[PDB]
Amino acid sequence: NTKPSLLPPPVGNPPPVISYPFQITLASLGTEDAADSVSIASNSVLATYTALYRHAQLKHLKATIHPTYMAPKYPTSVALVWVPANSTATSTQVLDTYGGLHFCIGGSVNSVKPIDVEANLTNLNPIIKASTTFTDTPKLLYYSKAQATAPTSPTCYLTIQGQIELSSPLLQASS
Amino acid sequence: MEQDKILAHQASLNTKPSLLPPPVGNPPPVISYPFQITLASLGTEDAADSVSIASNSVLATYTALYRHAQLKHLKATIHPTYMAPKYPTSVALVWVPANSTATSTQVLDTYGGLHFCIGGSVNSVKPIDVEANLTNLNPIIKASTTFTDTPKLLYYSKAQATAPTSPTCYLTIQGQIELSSPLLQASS
Amino acid sequence: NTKPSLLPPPVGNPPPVISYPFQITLASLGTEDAADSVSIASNSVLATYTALYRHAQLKHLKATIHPTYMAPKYPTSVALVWVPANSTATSTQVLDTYGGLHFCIGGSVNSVKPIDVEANLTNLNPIIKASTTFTDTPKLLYYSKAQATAPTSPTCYLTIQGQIELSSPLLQASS
Amino acid sequence: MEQDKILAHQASLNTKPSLLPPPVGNPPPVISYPFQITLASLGTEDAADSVSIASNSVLATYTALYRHAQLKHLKATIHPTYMAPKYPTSVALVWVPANSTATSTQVLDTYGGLHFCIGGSVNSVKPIDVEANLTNLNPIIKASTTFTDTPKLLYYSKAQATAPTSPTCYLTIQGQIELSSPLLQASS
RNA sequence: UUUUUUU
RNA sequence: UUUUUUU
RNA sequence: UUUUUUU
RNA sequence: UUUUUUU
Repeated sequence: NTKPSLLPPPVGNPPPVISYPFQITLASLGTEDAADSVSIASNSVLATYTALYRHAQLKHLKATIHPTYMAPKYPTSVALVWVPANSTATSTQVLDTYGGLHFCIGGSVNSVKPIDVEANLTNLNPIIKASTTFTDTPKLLYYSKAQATAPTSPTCYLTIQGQIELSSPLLQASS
Repeated sequence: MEQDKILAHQASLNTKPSLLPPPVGNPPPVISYPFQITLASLGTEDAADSVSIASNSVLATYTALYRHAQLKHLKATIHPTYMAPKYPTSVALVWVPANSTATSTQVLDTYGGLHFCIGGSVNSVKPIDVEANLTNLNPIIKASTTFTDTPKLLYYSKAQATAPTSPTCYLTIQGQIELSSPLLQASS
Repeated sequence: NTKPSLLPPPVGNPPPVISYPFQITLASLGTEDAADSVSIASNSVLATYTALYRHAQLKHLKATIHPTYMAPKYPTSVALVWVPANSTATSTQVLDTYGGLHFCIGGSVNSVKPIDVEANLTNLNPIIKASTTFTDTPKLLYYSKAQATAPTSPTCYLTIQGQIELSSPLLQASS
Repeated sequence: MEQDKILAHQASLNTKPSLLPPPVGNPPPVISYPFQITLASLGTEDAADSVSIASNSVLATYTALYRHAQLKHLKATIHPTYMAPKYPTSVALVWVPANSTATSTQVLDTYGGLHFCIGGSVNSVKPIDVEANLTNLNPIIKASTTFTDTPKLLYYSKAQATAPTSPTCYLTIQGQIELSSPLLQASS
């Protein structure tokens, strides 16, 4: 036979698309070691925006590290990398992953400027909501090592920001 | 005029998403099969349900032999019976994608939800058709890929307090389904 | 002087617009007399959709009366009219207002078909959210009289349905 | 093939919404006035506030004499002082329309929110400018009509536990405002 | 419906 | 820098 | 950065 | 009606 599945042809005008922006704080770092993996498509916050639609696609997406007033005196290490969600790499293997970055935040000259790390949406699947579920959407891995004698306030914040294109309203009730 | 941001670049490579390659090997033969299924006998007691077309037991007896199944046409129909004139019955229904969170008791709170009064002497006992829009809802109820937006019908019905013993109307769905790609099953 | 206020010229591309549909049940009628006035722009449900944007305009809007299984035996009167929100007319003066309609639902032949009453958006201000507040947005007035010996279940439902065009995201927090 | 709906028509008439008619009577003379206002002295204790430009007491002393006031340019600036090198201070800020529900403690959870580390030996004590985008935010802070989307600045600052007695930096806003249409006030 | 708005 | 003056 | 994807 | 056959 050989008839898996594609879509029927778009009937008329394609549905209108709107972009909604967002910025989310994933973590406050520097007071203790930290390591997590964040699957963007499963994020609680983004889900509230996509709940009303059938199609949601990331337009731009990036992670930013913002050093705070405690970074100068308490150098902190932050490593991170973007991988498709089906990758099995863990937060402790960032430097063993192609493209993995490790930064030294604070202590030395010029080391308090914020850092941007864009996610390459041509290397990661940007569709986080559609007629079917995808397995290769963006996942961010991050690892952080803090000073043994740590501060009581974070040395930096890790956020992600971007824009999602939303389209095709998903019928829901008003109640 | 320096900027206050450092840009770090994560090395890229040539890696892309993918689905199913093209047919170019002889597009499979497609057959169209008709059906009419009675979903419910209403009017003897209140009733409410949600019917996911892709999960329906009866329709599945036809699609079980194939790997691909796509609706060509689909509609719900309410057929008043000999008990409708004396026992007016309420029937409300709406068609939504299967991933909608709407429930059978919220038909009138959903865009497009309809509520009808079936029976009543003064009324009409003409049957009513409500077509499913297959350009909004995804018509592919069976494929290599699982889709989440296939047709789901929500319905609610309220019966007279002092109800009849035979139904006042029947709710059925009817259409034609395009089938292709035999799926090996046993014959025992 | 004589310099009240207009807007500065649209700089570049106009912002994208999306339409979101809705249907809301305003009332279950026929079990007792009822009378209310509904200011659309102040509606709780619609507010949840417009909360994320700066501009919201009604595209289509109508009221529908849906007779139920109790209408045949319990004729009910329903009167309604659409007026700008700054009108001081009350629900009991529908027939004393230009365009006011009064319907008899149930009891007689052909009287169980649902009824649509579209709101004229060229006679009412469709902008329910913008840079300033408007005073002439849609307001629906409705009145209903029930049988003295009323049923325990409603004889009809009053709903409103339409679509709102939303645009220009309003910056909000993710928290 | 009859439909199951009755359409009722509400009689219409010629009635439309309206605002302000055109100027054509001699467009009023507009003057541009410059300003620089210190909003806060930071670094001696934690601080957080929300400043609605249209409600600011100081800026209002200039706009009180006119009926129309529109920002031509506007920016916030952080100026490190002689105490910044030894007492690093955190300052976060973002510009939002006045009708935004975001609060000063949610700067980093708002699209565009910035957080800076001021001071620190290794650091730089160069002043920082953050321009307000007057094409996103409504620049008309005073008019015949009241607008809800004028510029609002949100800021948060965290100081060292063992803080200095003099501020580590000053936060100010600066720009030019176009004024027109004298508004009669008393001179006493 | 108590239909004369959308030039 | 708290850069929109020098047409 | 541990930069060779966007033809 | 539970209307998509008669090219």
